Amino acid sequence: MLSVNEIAAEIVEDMLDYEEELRIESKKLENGAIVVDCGVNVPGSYDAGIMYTQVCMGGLADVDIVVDTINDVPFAFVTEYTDHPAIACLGSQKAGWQIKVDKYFAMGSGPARALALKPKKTYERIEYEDDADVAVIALEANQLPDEKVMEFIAKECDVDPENVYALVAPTASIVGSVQISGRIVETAIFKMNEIGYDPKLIVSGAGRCPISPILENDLKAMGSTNDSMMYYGSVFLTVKKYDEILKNVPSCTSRDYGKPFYEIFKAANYDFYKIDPNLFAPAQIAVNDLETGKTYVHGKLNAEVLFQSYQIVLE
Amino acid sequence: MLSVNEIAAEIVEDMLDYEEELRIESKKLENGAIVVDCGVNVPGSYDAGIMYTQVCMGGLADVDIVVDTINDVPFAFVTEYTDHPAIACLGSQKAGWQIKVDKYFAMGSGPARALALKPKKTYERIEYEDDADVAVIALEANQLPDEKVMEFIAKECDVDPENVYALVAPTASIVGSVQISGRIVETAIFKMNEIGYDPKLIVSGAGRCPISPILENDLKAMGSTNDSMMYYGSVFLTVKKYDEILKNVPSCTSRDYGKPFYEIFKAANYDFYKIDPNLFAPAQIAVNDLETGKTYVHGKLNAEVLFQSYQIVLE
Amino acid sequence: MLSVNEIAAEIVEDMLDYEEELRIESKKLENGAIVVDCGVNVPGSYDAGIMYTQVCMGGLADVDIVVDTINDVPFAFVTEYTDHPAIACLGSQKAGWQIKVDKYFAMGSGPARALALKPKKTYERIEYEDDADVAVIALEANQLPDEKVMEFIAKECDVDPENVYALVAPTASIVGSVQISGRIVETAIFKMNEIGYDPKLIVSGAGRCPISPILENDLKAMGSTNDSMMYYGSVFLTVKKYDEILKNVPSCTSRDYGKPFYEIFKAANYDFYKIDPNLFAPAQIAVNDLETGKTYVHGKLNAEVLFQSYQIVLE
Ligand SMILES: C[C@@H]1Nc2[nH]c(N)nc(=O)c2N[C@H]1[C@@H](C)Nc1ccc(C[C@H](O)[C@@H](O)[C@H](O)CO[C@H]2O[C@H](COP(=O)(O)O[C@H](CCC(=O)O)C(=O)O)[C@@H](O)[C@H]2O)cc1
Ligand SMILES: C[C@@H]1Nc2[nH]c(N)nc(=O)c2N[C@H]1[C@@H](C)Nc1ccc(C[C@H](O)[C@@H](O)[C@H](O)CO[C@H]2O[C@H](COP(=O)(O)O[C@H](CCC(=O)O)C(=O)O)[C@@H](O)[C@H]2O)cc1
Repeated sequence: MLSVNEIAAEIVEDMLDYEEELRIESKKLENGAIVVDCGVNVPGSYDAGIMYTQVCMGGLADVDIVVDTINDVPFAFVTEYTDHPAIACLGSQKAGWQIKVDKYFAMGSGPARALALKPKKTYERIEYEDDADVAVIALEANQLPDEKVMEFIAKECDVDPENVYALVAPTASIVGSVQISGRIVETAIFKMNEIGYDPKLIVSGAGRCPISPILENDLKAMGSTNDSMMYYGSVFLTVKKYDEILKNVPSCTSRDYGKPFYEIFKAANYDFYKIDPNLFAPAQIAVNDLETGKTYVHGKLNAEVLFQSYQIVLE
Repeated sequence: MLSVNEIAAEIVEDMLDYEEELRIESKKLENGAIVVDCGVNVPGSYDAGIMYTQVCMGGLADVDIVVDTINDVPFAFVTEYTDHPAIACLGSQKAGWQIKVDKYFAMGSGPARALALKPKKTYERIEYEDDADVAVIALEANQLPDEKVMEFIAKECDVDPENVYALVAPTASIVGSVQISGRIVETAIFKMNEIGYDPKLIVSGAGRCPISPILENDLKAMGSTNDSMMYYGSVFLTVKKYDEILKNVPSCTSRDYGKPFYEIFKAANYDFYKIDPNLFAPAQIAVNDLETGKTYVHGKLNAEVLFQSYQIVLE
Repeated sequence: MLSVNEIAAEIVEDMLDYEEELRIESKKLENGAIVVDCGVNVPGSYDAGIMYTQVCMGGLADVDIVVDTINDVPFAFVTEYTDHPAIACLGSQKAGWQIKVDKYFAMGSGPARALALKPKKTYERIEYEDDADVAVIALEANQLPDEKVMEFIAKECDVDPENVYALVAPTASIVGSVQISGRIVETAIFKMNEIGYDPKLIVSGAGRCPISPILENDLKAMGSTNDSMMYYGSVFLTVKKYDEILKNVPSCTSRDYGKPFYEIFKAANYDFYKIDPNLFAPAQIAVNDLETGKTYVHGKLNAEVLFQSYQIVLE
């Protein structure tokens, strides 16, 4: 068996060996839980962003950054791949655990989900559950979780708080930008599942996505980070059997294509968990079908919308 | 001295530490030989493909995967380089050992060739031989080798069977697609040697090549994997002295240019070793001549033919 | 505290474990100093170039090579990023120490500058000084430093010579080409400081730059390696507060821009003091302003001048 929590805990302990270089900071709370600030009160870094993404994907993906251009404008890009897409993406990376503890709110991602079974239906669908005595969660939030929050997470994962780790970064941070663009393969897998395609049929995925510039606050960053995938994210996927419904994966087949993600988020009263899950999707995909040996291409890139979302100023 | 077998053996041992993550499976045979299934009865993975390629190149190259686009369609690409091109490519990676043991047929690549001297002329031409007590071979086949096959390989390499490792994957597999596009620098070195240019004059090489989708069977896969290099493989090479003959390196100088490699394989009765070796060539090269300081560019990319070979379906 | 000398010394010790693979050769002098030849009397390699660049950047950057195309012509590129740009680029990588010992001259880069404080004004500007018992210098030179040179460097750094390391390569070598293109982020940081922008405002940078072919002598190579950045180097930067003066970062805003650098240099009778210092600058930048959340784009790519500089011969 592969344990996404045990594998990710090893990555976190490596992060902790390089705190200063990565521009992150950890603290152990009164109950023993370790909270790793990756961008709330510290800058974080590109490498912290890569490692945060690797942790979100349960250690079952390769994630790197390459610098390239869009209409000659330079950007950093995530390039990533996985041969465990259901587990890495739906069983771990998906932000499927809404954290609310009194006034503390966070979007919860990562391996801890596979112990707490959040949401239960995902684990039924992908036929995975972790078995571990350590839990690693990734929280997207503008505040660090305290003892009571970590005690709750530990309890839900059936682990002692002394064996829980949380990575934390806000949407508007370099770790935020990198880890969200690092969901490019996940966007495809998630949309495929939403339209009814069995994620257990997905063999592998590889993706590329520009990393958003950091906008002025977390609400605006929610828009630009998501627009990276929705308007400029590319995925090559391999599946056991093709289904014609897969033409509906790309974002250009959605009723809301052309709207900046910020507008979608605003219409959901700035509540991520109130957004229709059907609205998450990659810009373009190529699907290699093992059964027929064909590769079906769907979608398109849209630099014009991306540059608007990125608040680009040309001369 | 650089020992391609000792260096590659370390990579194989690393693979053995991550079998479930890599989606590979090893077995120790009754005679002690280690057979690592990288795609016959297991899926393998992109990372197993990278490591298989590294092994084929004797541990003397860098191999990685980056996701990028061709006419906006996403593909995974190999990006690779080496500063030991004659040894890594001709002395090791080249599939120069046709394995026939009774009914068992396989294409043999990798460091073990530098112990068995297969073919002998190659080692005379590159002035290299390994001296090791371990042998590592990479077999392209749709069946795993048994004790008798491994015993034969051991005997030919003058090592004990307990000191032989085999990596094995069929042409139609992700390891197959990665490792074959991972031959992009080798294709150039191989063609240069075929046209009479001394490979000892080659200082280094760097290459890029898309990774083929997996087609519906090994016969079709032989075509699409090879067409990756012939129609869309690019190599930057450095040489000590230029020769005008190098204008004939690219595939577009062949009379058979434009033919799908599948048709070439079919014409060879689906026997790789019956293919005219003059057909192996990269699409495009740049050759930096150290003597004059000039860089000569030859060849062209051909996305149109590539997409036909890849069985792309556009909307 | 991050010690650029201690971090870089670890990278050099790694190089020393792989000399034959990297095609480098070290010598331990009578006084214990270690001189690592990376391209004077040895070929060096792409990987030795990467490691030389990492050392120049004090171990505080990520540096890799990817193969890609310019107008379809294949080149190797450096892709790199850092979240310590002031220290890594100005405090370490910049070739800011002229080493003159009798008739020996070399331009010195790398971590040892942060012990010797060369030039002092830089360390005052970036508010960094290293405190280490080891010193690591990188010399761009066509001659290896002897005992007297190394003794001098050691004394300037207040370290014993048994704890000094020098990496050395000439301009016309693969390590020269890689390490110079590996200055792409640095040339932005340096130009920014030279036009009055406080480098303490710079959060991070990410850059891409083609690696020059090796030209026929060091003088030609000085031109083509510089032109890689000036005519084809791209940088994505993040800053705390953008200033409009950053429009003057790109090389195309210099009065001397337009011809390959070798032409500019020969016209100036080989005198650096007669060339606009503002020419030494990246081709194009995108600057993410954390104040406004906008990203400002300046400059342009110039493949036509690059291909002249690179002595490209098309059919
Ligand atoms: C790229 C996105 N954007 C983004 N932006 C920022 N700033 N930060 C982030 O972390 C992300 N993450 C990304 C998204 C994709 N992550 C995410 C978003 C919202 C959620 C919301 C919910 O709370 C969540 O728990 C899920 O949507 C629930 O998921 C379910 O969807 C399915 C529900 O329907 P169903 O299963 O009943 O339908 C049939 C049922 C029939 C049967 O099989 O029995 C089926 O699927 O088979 C089910 O399979 C299960 O997997 C979850 C994850
Ligand atoms: C990119 C290429 N394509 C590619 N594709 C795939 N899917 N996997 C791979 O590993 C590679 N490697 C790459 C290449 C460049 N690597 C490679 C390619 C070709 C070779 C050898 C080639 O086959 C070539 O050099 C031939 O040996 C020359 O051909 C003659 O040499 C051979 C020697 O004669 P024989 O002893 O083989 O004669 C008989 C006669 C035939 C008969 O039996 O009917 C025999 O073998 O049985 C004979 O086969 C004859 O045809 C070696 C390595």
